[PDB]
Amino acid sequence: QIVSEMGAGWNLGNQLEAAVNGTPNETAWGNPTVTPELIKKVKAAGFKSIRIPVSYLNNIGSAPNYTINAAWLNRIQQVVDYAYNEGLYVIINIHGDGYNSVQGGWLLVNGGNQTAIKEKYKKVWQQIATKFSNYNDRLIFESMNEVFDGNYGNPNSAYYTNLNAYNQIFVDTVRQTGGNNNARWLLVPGWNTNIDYTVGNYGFTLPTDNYRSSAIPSSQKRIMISAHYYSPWDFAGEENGNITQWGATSTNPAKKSTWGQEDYLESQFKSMYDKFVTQGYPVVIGEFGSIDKTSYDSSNNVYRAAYAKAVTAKAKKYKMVPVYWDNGHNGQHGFALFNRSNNTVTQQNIINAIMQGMQ
Ligand SMILES: OC[C@H]1O[C@@H](O[C@H]2[C@@H](OC[C@H]3O[C@@H](O[C@H]4[C@H](O)[C@@H](O)[C@H](O)O[C@@H]4CO)[C@H](O)[C@@H](O)[C@@H]3O[C@@H]3O[C@H](CO[C@H]4OC[C@@H](O)[C@H](O)[C@H]4O)[C@@H](O[C@@H]4O[C@H](CO)[C@@H](O)[C@H](O)[C@H]4O)[C@H](O)[C@H]3O)OC[C@@H](O)[C@@H]2O)[C@H](O)[C@@H](O)[C@H]1O
Repeated sequence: QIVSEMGAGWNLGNQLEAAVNGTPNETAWGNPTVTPELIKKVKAAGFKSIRIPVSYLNNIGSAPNYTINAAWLNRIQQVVDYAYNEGLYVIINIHGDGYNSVQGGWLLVNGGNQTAIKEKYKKVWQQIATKFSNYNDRLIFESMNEVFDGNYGNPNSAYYTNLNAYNQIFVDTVRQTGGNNNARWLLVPGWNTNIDYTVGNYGFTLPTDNYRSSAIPSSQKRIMISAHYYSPWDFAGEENGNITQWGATSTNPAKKSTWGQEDYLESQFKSMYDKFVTQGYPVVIGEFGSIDKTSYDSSNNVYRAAYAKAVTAKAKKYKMVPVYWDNGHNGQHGFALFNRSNNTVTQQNIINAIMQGMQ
């Protein structure tokens, strides 16, 4: 399967998506410039795929051409090479651009100018796809990252239609730049990469792949579905010491998460299997992880490893690819498993839990 070959994934987080004042800058969010030795270390840890968040933002020139700074494409291509030349699977996306909350963000489903958004998106993907056209199947394009209106409840149907439109433009645009783009795996999310809003009857539609092999048609899918998983937020993302433990081995009610335990995890990943995996769409859990709370509770890393084990093992069970969110921050509320400055492992137990989960 594509899924077994991809094994477990690691995110090169807070690098090529990092941006200040709208301008992408891989050193702007506390990490050093990426070097090939980092990617060699991650591979050595057991990871077989790397996900590479990339932001474009002000590196995109004006209309009507929306030309991407040559030096930026050349940088992205160097970083992708670090992974690709190591025999890994590599995912590149459009990351910061899709966020209302990121300065310079423009790929907004709540935008009034959709015809303008879609034209910029098409032209941007055209250039990225042209740049990467000779790379093989180990290079995956991910259409966008977490795309929504900034609101956490029920998705607006008209807005979901916009998101669906971007997925479709992405697919057809990439296919039309031709081999190896005509054949390569393309990864697409639903609403806010949220499982419930992606599997439920909220508006998600699968993109057609009509421009692929148009003269010798179809019909085997070269599309994957994205979702991210950080539930329960109280344990995995809330930046305070209220909730520091998780799962069946925790027996401390004052500190244990109040939802999203093992039962919930099962039913969530079960729904992605039922809706997509069984239909021939691989599924990539493109981000998962829990923030460092050892500054509040000296037992927290036990539960960070337990959480990562459970998440990885459940994905393995349902034939989806688990990809760890590492933002390089070793510290309070950090996600890092490596020190990128000294190229050393900082969370061996969590890496161990991932590899155990992948068995
Ligand atoms: O214009 C950018 C804009 O971003 C706004 O927030 C949006 C932005 O969040 C960035 C964060 O992403 C997290 O990963 C997420 C991932 O992208 C998603 O795909 C995933 O699904 O969710 C993930 C989890 O949330 C990532 O983990 C965060 O780390 C990142 O936050 C940024 O962190 C950096 C680095 O800070 C840390 O390391 C260095 C330490 O010094 C620091 O104390 C640590 O916390 C921040 O960079 C720092 O910026 C400060 C102040 O500006 C500078 O002084 C300093 O030089 C620099 O290191 C950065 O500010 C912070 O945002 O994208 C995702 C979207 O959800 C968010 O809404 C912010 O609200 C804006 O202020 C602005 O930064």
